[PDB]
Amino acid sequence: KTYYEQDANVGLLQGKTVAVIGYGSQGHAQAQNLRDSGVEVVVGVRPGKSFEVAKADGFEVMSVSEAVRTAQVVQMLLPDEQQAHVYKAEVEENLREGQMLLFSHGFNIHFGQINPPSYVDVAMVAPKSPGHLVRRVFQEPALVAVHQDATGTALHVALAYAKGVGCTRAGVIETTFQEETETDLFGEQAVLCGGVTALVKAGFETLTEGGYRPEIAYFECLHELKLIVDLMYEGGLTNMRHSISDTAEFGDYVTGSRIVTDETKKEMKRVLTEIQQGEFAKKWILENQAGRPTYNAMKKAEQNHQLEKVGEELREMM
Amino acid sequence: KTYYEQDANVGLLQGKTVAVIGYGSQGHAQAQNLRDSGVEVVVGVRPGKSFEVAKADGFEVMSVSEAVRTAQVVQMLLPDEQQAHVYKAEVEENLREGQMLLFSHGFNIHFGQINPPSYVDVAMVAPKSPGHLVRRVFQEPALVAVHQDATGTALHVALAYAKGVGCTRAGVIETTFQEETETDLFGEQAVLCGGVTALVKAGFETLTEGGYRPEIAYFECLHELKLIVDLMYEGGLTNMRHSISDTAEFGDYVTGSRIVTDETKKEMKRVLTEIQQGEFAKKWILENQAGRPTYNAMKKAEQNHQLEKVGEELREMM
Ligand SMILES: NC(=O)c1ccc[n+]([C@@H]2O[C@H](COP(=O)([O-])OP(=O)(O)OC[C@H]3O[C@@H](n4cnc5c(N)ncnc54)[C@H](OP(=O)(O)O)[C@@H]3O)[C@@H](O)[C@H]2O)c1
Ligand SMILES: NC(=O)c1ccc[n+]([C@@H]2O[C@H](COP(=O)([O-])OP(=O)(O)OC[C@H]3O[C@@H](n4cnc5c(N)ncnc54)[C@H](OP(=O)(O)O)[C@@H]3O)[C@@H](O)[C@H]2O)c1
Repeated sequence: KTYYEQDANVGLLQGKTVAVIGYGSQGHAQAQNLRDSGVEVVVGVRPGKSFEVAKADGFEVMSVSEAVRTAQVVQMLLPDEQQAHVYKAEVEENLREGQMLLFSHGFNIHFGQINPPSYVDVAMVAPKSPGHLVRRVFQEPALVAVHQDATGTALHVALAYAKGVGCTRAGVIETTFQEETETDLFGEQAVLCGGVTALVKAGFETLTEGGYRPEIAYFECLHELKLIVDLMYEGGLTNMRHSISDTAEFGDYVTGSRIVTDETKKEMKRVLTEIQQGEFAKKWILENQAGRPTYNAMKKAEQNHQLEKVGEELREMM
Repeated sequence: KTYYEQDANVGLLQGKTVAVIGYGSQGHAQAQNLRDSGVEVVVGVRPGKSFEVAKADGFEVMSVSEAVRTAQVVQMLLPDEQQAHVYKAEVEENLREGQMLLFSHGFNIHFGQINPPSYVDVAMVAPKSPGHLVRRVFQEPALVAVHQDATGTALHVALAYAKGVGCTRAGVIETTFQEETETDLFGEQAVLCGGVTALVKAGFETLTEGGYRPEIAYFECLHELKLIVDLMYEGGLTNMRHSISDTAEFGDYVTGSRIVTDETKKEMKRVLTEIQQGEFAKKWILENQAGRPTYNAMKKAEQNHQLEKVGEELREMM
């Protein structure tokens, strides 16, 4: 079930103020994506670089408290790990009846970090592409989930935000908060971000440990990957399989099963299971409560890897 | 050591005919990339779709025999597995003194499938991006290796082909036939093509087996990957790490090491070792001698996967 442009009409927002809370990777694009489509947008963000960048973007930047007080659609675009602190201290006491409490990721609702009152709609519009892309695509996809419907229009108000940001153009698939949260987390951990970077690093290190030039390993392990995945996007694995040599495609077939075994699949099911049982959520929540001793260290190590170091010069010249 | 535009001058090709043998993924782009840069190109290909597509591209399409006879630079752009059959039956007897025998992949020279005579230069220009990209980039990278220098200019004649195709613009890194062959094969088997498709499929199947909607699994496992890798290209892992949520980056750190273990690294070293010992080459060579009973079956299975099936509708609408 996919809602499209004919399923939505932003007219439900004519005269309705959308408070974009936060102004970062998603906050800046969606606020400017609503901007063109005649959506009256007010940005609620703490003072800082987001505050003045949204100001120079021509918006009405105010505090999170004042933004909730003067809006009917509160769109939560702070970091997932900051949303509960800001909510109870600045949003909750200012929520009124019929307001929409919107998210673009279901983490804080699904794992009980934000417990909204009963007189607001709780819905989600989760775009699949990062901000900058949502911005420029509109200037010329997403999931929708309705957690709590108090007005009877939360689905159609959320599709007016989908239409306002312009996701009904490409198309919006309906899901739930649980299903979006669980699969969004699993994808970036097991495949998109955790698996691929670990796979790129392992290949790179096998070549450098094999005596091969580090700059050569950078090309065939990381740099050629963009060209490999672009073809996958346009037409799946089949298209990418056809642009590459039969020598490459045959290597794919006989080597993929060696790299990703039945044991890798069993570990992915454990990753998924820990997501479903809130165990990852707990890990990330307590991680932030502890002052990120683990996130900061591992972030610095990943940036000190030779793949990232040798990657500097290589990208400069060309 | 990187040769650049100032290191090459196509003038060594003024009045020199470059015979592009084959007209496919690489043949069409390089022949048209040389075309604009005043390079006199003659295409030598068997009759068929490549023969008439090169004809409608305005070239002088002739047989492989006649192309070698009337050219001074023979560029071998047939499939790696067809080059030895075509060579001995159509190239070898027509090679003369001072001709350049060029490749864009070192497989057939490094694994002793083509044994060139002593009176020709043997060199390589291996572009890192597939054809279509080489074409349009020139209209507005590569490795260079010199296997046999008989004229004393094979390196500078090959950089005139690099300049003629336009790789000296971005830049060309010098390698050997062995090093290009070994790492090109290892990259596509362990990382780019074999590892990633196996990793995408394993994630997708974990979600579908987990009860999740197949269309939802397509987005977070395959479709979002292009947007993930694009960021990696522009600025390494660091850049991609920053566009994604801290919730995503923290998942990366704690999950990558679970998916790609010390055991995955040991298996990659076995993949590499089998490449270095000619064992993969033998496998692929005998595979083709047998009538591809293994390549065809596995190709059909990969195209019948649900990820590719569900991928159809999803890409259509948007
Ligand atoms: N591409 C994605 O990463 C992606 C995909 C879909 C949906 N989402 C979801 O969208 C939401 C945010 O995504 P994001 O990646 O856009 O977050 P972001 O890029 O980190 O933007 C962060 C914003 O939060 C503000 N902020 C941080 N702490 C604050 C506080 N204590 N009080 C007030 N404002 C504060 C920052 O202002 P300063 O500049 O002052 O810190 C900045 O404007 C998350 O729920 C995320 O899961 C993101
Ligand atoms: N992106 C890459 O795949 C890539 C990367 C760098 C370098 N290379 C290297 O470049 C070379 C070819 O790459 P490719 O991927 O361009 O090959 P390709 O796309 O398969 O092009 C195949 C060409 O070979 C011709 N051909 C096949 N069998 C023939 C025969 N028996 N006699 C004459 N012509 C024949 C085809 O003509 P029909 O249409 O008549 O079959 C077609 O023109 C290989 O050495 C490859 O490793 C490729």
